[PDB]
Amino acid sequence: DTSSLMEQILSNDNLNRAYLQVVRNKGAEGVDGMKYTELKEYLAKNGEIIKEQLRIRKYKPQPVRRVEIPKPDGGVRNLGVPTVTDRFIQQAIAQVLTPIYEEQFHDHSYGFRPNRCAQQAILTALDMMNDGNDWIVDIDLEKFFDTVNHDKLMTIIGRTIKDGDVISIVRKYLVSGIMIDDEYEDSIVGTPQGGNLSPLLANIMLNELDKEMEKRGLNFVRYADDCIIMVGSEMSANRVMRNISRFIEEKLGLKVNMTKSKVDRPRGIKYLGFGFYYDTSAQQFKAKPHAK
Amino acid sequence: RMDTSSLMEQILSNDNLNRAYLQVVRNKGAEGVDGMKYTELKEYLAKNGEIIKEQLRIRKYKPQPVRRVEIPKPDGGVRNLGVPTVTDRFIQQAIAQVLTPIYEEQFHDHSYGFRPNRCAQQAILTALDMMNDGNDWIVDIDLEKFFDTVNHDKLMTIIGRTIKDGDVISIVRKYLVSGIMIDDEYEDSIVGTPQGGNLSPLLANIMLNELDKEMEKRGLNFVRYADDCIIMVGSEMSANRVMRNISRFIEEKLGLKVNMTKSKVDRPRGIKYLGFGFYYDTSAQQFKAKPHAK
Ligand SMILES: [K+]
Ligand SMILES: [K+]
Repeated sequence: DTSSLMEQILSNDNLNRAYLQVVRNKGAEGVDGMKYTELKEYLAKNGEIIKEQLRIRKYKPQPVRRVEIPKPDGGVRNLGVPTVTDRFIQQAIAQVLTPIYEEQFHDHSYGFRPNRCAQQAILTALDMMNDGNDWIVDIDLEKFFDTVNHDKLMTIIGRTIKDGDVISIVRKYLVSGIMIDDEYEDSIVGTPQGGNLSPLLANIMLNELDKEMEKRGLNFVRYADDCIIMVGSEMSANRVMRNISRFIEEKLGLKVNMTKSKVDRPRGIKYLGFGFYYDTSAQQFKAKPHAK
Repeated sequence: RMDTSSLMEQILSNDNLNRAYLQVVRNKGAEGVDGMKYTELKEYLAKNGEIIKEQLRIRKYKPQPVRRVEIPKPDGGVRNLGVPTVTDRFIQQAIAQVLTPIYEEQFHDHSYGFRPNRCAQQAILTALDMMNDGNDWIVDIDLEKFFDTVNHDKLMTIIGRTIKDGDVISIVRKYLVSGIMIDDEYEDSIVGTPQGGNLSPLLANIMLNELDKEMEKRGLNFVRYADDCIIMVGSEMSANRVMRNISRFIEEKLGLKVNMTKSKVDRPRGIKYLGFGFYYDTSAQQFKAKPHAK
């Protein structure tokens, strides 16, 4: 029964934990200019007003603040920073939804999940490669929150979450522009900015991909919207590339960049900041940070 | 549940030995001093497996010395490995398969090295949370290499508190003398199967678990990966106190060796740990980590 989750989200126990986490996470200000050091006093004054607005679906998230971060290669990393109030509410929601979805998620999904990290994905993939599955299908997706259809995503979420008050606020956060901090691509470890709820939502939809791959008996790892599939031959890899790309676009409504997607051997793959090499003493593929 | 006074027969069971064989073949690796390739182990065991089992039962099995192997590091320089023969990797794995589940239930949640489903990045994440809670004076004790310095009697005494099977104690001690060691390629940010590590890292964790318990008793915030520990403290004064107290415990109680010149108290930006450095992200107002220059 998921029809009455809002009061769990709004319980004093859950909100106190969310507050403490958000202040621990610090982070830049959102569009309202409020610093994380101001949240305590703000909630002392306005917390009951905010809870009331959420209960009646009259709370309006602020748009995320768009920040551009220079990349080492001359590109730009885009971040969407929620206000600290919205980080708090997002964290409160995620604390309740995370345990629900942890029961559904696949063991080879590693991104933005409790006690999981990029290095675990790498080690799982290496074990598959060293078992002979060293033709890699590297499907490149356009940014999840730039391309996902909100109606499709909310429909998937609603298969589990029956509480319409929670559905309503989650949709409003999609509209506000929440997104995935991709600094892990540069081998960075640490708290993502603006990531209390968006990565979970992406994992809910991409769990459908995990289930399709599992139905096909495929060897894969996934970290948010970045998946690699380990296959035993070039011919099979090309078939997998075609079949899974079609599934992603047709069933999930996401966009595959076919130019950036490729079939290659491990030495050609860059994944989660790592490259791969064959250790000729161990007789094993291994991984290490790729040049940036 | 197994009986810790009667573990040798569990180690030597068909099921355990088949699993150990499978894992050693999956791990591949270089040959030891006998020149035996991992693909030759099965035929060797078809002929000699029952002989080896019987030798182990009477404490007459003789481990071969590890082979010293020098290989390139990806970024320059050389890494030195001590490679057991594939037979010894097999027996080591068979022992470890029985000891690991016992010790996994004793170990501390902030120990991350050479343990199932754990990795260096988890240690980094835990440390970053401690740093960002204000514990940004880092006690960085540098230990000389564990297997170059550990006192065998002290180690076997600790093991024997749990493992009451004298035949297991006997073979573990012989593997110490054979030169088993810890592949340190994680220091270069490498992820993948270590060489020569089926038993040695577990033994190091058994001893260093004594340190973890002491640090936990003292309420300290730490992470540890094999013999590489950092401790996160709230002030320089407290860090100097922790440095003094914990270094003394390591040397006096565990008999390990601190390197005076390389142990220090520093802030995160001066720490290199498991291939990572630490930095202050000005936008996030937080410490984060990324691979340090190699
Ligand atoms: K990919
Ligand atoms: K250290």
